[PDB]
Amino acid sequence: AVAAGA
Repeated sequence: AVAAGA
């Protein structure tokens, strides 16, 4: 699980 953002 890799999550990038805001």
